Amino acid sequence: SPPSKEILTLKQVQEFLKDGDDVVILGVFQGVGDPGYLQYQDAANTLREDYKFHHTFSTEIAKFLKVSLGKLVLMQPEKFQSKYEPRMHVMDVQGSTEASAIKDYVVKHALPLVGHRKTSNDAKRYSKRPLVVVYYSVDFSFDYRTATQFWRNKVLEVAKDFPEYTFAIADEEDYATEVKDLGLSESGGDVNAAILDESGKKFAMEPEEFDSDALREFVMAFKKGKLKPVI
Repeated sequence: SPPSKEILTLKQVQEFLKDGDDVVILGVFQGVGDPGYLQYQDAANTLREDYKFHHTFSTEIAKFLKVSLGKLVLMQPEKFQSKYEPRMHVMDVQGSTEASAIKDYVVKHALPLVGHRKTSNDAKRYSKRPLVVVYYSVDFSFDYRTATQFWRNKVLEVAKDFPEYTFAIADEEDYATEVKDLGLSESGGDVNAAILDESGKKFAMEPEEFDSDALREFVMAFKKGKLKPVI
């Protein structure tokens, strides 16, 4: 069946940005016979197990999104946006556009600078290494999202300086046994950090009052090969 699903209303797109937990991938095309749309559906079909795809032919939605027709638009939900990232990544797509280039752009741009690594998404989203993980109580509900973003903001400050590594926040309970195994379950701190490297080794951050500086030092020490792995 059709890999990409049609978006009928502006409210649908608003709900994705507000409620979503994953990259919003949107093909914006002139209509169902648009050669660019067909190339998009080819790309989407290939990636269908790993991402959800949407499309629209609405000039109303294109206007809202501030794009002309014939584009692939990737946006993150509000909870994953930041001062350092554009609200949209936009790629020109026409009949001549290779499906492999579409597929490449989606993979390239599907992760935010600091996303939420979950036991449900870590294989499909957080496979790239090195990966810097920041562990704490992650809760995007109305009552707890300010505090969650408080800490996410400290991570984003470091992440923007190390584009060569992937950074994510992770819930400490969700990853209880990963945290124990990192030797971090004892620590008296509400926030902890680890690095997973390309070889399969893991490095735990010396528990300290958590701030961007301390996180930046840990990543720098990692980069410089000054850390020893957990066993």
